[PDB]
Amino acid sequence: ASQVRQNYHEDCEASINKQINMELYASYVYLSMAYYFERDDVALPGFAKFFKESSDEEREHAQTFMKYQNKRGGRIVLQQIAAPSMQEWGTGLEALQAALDLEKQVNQSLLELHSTASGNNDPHLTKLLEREYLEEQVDSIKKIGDMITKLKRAGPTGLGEYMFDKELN
Amino acid sequence: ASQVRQNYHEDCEASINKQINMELYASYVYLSMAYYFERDDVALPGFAKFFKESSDEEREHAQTFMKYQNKRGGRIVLQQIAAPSMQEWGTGLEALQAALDLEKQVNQSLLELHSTASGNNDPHLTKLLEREYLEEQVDSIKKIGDMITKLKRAGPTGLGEYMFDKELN
Amino acid sequence: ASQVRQNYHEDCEASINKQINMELYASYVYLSMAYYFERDDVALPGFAKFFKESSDEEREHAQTFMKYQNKRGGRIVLQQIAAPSMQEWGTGLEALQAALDLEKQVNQSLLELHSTASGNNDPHLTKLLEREYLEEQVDSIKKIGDMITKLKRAGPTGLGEYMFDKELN
Amino acid sequence: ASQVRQNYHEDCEASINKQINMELYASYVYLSMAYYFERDDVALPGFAKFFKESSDEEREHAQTFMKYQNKRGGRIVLQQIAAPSMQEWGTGLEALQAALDLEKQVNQSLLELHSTASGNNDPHLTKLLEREYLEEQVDSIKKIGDMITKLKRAGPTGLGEYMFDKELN
Ligand SMILES: [Fe+3]
Ligand SMILES: [Fe+3]
Ligand SMILES: [Fe+3]
Ligand SMILES: [Fe+3]
Repeated sequence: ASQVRQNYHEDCEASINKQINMELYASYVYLSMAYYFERDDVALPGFAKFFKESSDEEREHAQTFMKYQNKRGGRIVLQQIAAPSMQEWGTGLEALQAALDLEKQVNQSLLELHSTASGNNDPHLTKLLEREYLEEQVDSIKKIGDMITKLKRAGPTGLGEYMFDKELN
Repeated sequence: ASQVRQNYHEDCEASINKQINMELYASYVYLSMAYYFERDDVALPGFAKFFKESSDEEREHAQTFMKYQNKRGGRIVLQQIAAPSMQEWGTGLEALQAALDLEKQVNQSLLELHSTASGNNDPHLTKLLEREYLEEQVDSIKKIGDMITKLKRAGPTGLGEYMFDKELN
Repeated sequence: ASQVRQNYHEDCEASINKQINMELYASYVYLSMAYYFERDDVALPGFAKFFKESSDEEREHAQTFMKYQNKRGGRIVLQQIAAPSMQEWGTGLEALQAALDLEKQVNQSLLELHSTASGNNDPHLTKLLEREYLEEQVDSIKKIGDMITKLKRAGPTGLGEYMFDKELN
Repeated sequence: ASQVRQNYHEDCEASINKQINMELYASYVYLSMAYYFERDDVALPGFAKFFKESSDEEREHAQTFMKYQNKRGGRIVLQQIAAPSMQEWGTGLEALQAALDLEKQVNQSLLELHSTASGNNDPHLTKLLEREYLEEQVDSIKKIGDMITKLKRAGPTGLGEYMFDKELN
């Protein structure tokens, strides 16, 4: 075992590896969305910028978990990163609806990992999740839900989607 | 009585205590509205900000009356602040209509207070009302009237509401 | 349910509405004290400034709970804010003893809310309480206890009260 | 009549000349106190500075009434300024009690002048009194009442008087 390992359960080590892959998959989804919105027949640069930033942050989130794995003396095991569920994301509202679902899928995973850490009496790990993940996840879900409501108000299609796009830019 | 009290009628003292409560009530109503417009299914950030600011101003007007009561040798007697009439305020137009009616209700009470002070020959209090309250009240009522007209022109629902809310940001 | 709600128990939602009202009530108690100490026959501006700041802090804490209700998809329910039963606060020491009792009362309710959140496996809400509420509450209680001891040493009536008040300003 | 006189009643003109003399008399009373508190066997420099400033303020108020007489086309009639009957002012508290009595005496006369102006339908003169005289007068009376209460708390003789004086400097 690692010279640094102390009070680090192998179930928590395994779940951290699962989370690393999930964060990376989410980064891939938002990368796909970002360049979809730069197609010459889509051309929503506000949405595109929103999802590039989203993609960048998910990748930083994955790296924080990799760095965390090493800090506790666990071993990073990287798996294939699945292809995004879609190539083409449709309207702005549909991409936001997919992003809301993905964020809540990641949040449930984060909450399950917290329950695993709690049951294994790992307060260093529960503190990591509460500090660096569960807070941003809740604010992220709130922000996308707000944006869906505003987009439905503005449009959601036609002139409204055009005017809404200018606010994410 | 007070070592300071001079030409201060007990009817004026009591009406000041009523006005303190009314200002605090108005502040509470506007706080309710402000966080209503931050609901994920409402998401009107300009309306939210407008009513937050209105709430703060009302609490400041209440505090000016409390300071005033002490200046004149009267005794502040605080009363229960009633729950806001609504928990949910509907559209941005419906909230503005509620606000206009509230602003005209407060204005009527302030004018009755001015009548009471004038009838008790208290020019220090009539001056207070004219400088610190009556002016802002008329400006506030004209502003909300302007807003109701603009929002009816833009919308008042859908894209016009989305666009008008940007102007309160 | 709210499009954003996830892992948010109805008991925690109800408890947060309860807590908003108690922070607003505390705000009102400190507002009462603040202007009591500006009476011409009391004239303790340091105490007045201390309790004014306490009033603002409690109102900010109430609003953070309202923001929190909205973040999680709960619905804010605002209720009447009762007036303090005894607004004749007495000496600075008696007001400080009342403040300490109130701070501990709020602290007990916050711990009960922590226990409800914990029992419902809500680490997002326990994180909020530890960071935004329980830390300040222990610091507040310690600060007021210090003040009570310092004022009993100085005074707590006459010249000692006069001098202690000046170190509060 | 004066080429500028318009809507200026002779009773208001006479009352303003009366008021100039009373502000000048008040100035003289505070000048007496100011140098009384610089006696080597009194030695209260904070009180001395307070009453010196009060003396200057009263003289400025007298001169604003003289300017006002000229603005309206009335004719300034200056009369003898009586000396204070008792220039042995006693403790700081006794001087403060004398100041409060004087401030209220001046306030009553100003309200009588407001009533004369109002009865003669002179809104220019009621505007002058509310803005330039009645506001400062209530603020002065409140400030002195506060001071009396603070000095009674601190002292009002011995070390408390010594310390209160230093907070006045
Ligand atoms: Fe994440
Ligand atoms: Fe107001
Ligand atoms: Fe609090
Ligand atoms: Fe004067």
